[PDB]
Amino acid sequence: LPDYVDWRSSGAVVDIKDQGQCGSCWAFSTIAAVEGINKIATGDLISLSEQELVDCGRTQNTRGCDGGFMTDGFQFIINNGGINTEANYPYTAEEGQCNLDLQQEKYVSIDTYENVPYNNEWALQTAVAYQPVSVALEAAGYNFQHYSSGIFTGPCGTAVDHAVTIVGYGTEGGIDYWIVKNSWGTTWGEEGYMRIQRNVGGVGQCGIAKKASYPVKYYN
Repeated sequence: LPDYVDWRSSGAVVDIKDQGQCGSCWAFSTIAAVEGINKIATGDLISLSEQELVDCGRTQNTRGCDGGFMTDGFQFIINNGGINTEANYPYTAEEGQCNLDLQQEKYVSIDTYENVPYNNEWALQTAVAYQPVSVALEAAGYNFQHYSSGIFTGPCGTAVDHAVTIVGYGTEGGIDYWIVKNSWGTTWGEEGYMRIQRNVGGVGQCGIAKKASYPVKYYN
């Protein structure tokens, strides 16, 4: 595999967003992954609708601002036959009624989605070498929350309480890292991103390798 991957450098990453006062992180992670594979397969970067997932992708497990699962995000897009744009169905950071007309406007679609084999950074690296990957990690700790620069090495737990998107990886000073796109806006971390330690084994740093998945498009 390549020694360095950065999906931002090839225009497969939309500018950093902010989920605000809403636990919709699962939706931002879904969308950032979908945005990435669309660019990769079609050559066009389109910013897509998190609100649509919040409002229209409710399941038994996925509940708008009260948390959810990227797998439910991908399923909704598959089942719906696509997703509308950010501009057409803008983000409000509150759970609203599903706008059926906007739900019927489909600008980007995916064919399927896949789970990365759990607790396998090598398999995660393989997936990331090909596209951005949706992951969940433990982001509630003081240090994760106040991260502003460098490579994050903890401390953190391993409960997957917050979804983000891996948009790359590399090495600096002999330390391997993942590049993580967060949805806490540009004032957190390295203008919204975090470099977090890679190749630590097991569940990955802050449990990053526990619940990884990515959307699939058959044709390039």
